[PDB]
Amino acid sequence: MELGAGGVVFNAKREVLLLRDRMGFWVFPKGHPEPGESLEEAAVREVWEETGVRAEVLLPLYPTRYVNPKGVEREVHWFLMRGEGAPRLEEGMTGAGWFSPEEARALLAFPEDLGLLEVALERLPL
Ligand SMILES: Nc1ncnc2c1ncn2[C@@H]1O[C@H](COP(=O)(O)OP(=O)(O)OP(=O)(O)OP(=O)(O)OP(=O)(O)O)[C@@H](O)[C@H]1O
Repeated sequence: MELGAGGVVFNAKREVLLLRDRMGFWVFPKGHPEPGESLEEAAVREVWEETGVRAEVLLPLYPTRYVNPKGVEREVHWFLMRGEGAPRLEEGMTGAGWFSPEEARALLAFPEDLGLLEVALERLPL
């Protein structure tokens, strides 16, 4: 099992930050933690690296699990964050943007991420 760390980032308009990967799936930004990094610290870094968005962690969510196309099981730990700014795609990505919850529900590729979105919304401060 390979650990991952990422963020469910919202802006002041309560829109969520989504990214479209190389396989064309809309998901949340996440990546591998470096040795010595807390998962929260790694999530903030991955968000910045993959979307060019500076975010601040509000509170922890919960981990999701799945097996990627290469047969590797992943356990990604998520954090609710707040951020602003236009996104920037890093090499590999096929899309990125801010989305209303309604739009996200219609774009997110996986069930694990839909539930994550709803819980994040329940805990997002007004
Ligand atoms: N809930 C889910 N259910 C079923 N399949 C899911 C899924 N989520 C993603 N996939 C499927 O796995 C792929 C991403 O691989 P990943 O294992 O999450 O890993 P990644 O290989 O892109 O690796 P990261 O941890 O994101 O990589 P880094 O950001 O650290 O970049 P690096 O490897 O260059 O350091 C998606 O393209 C989709 O097909």
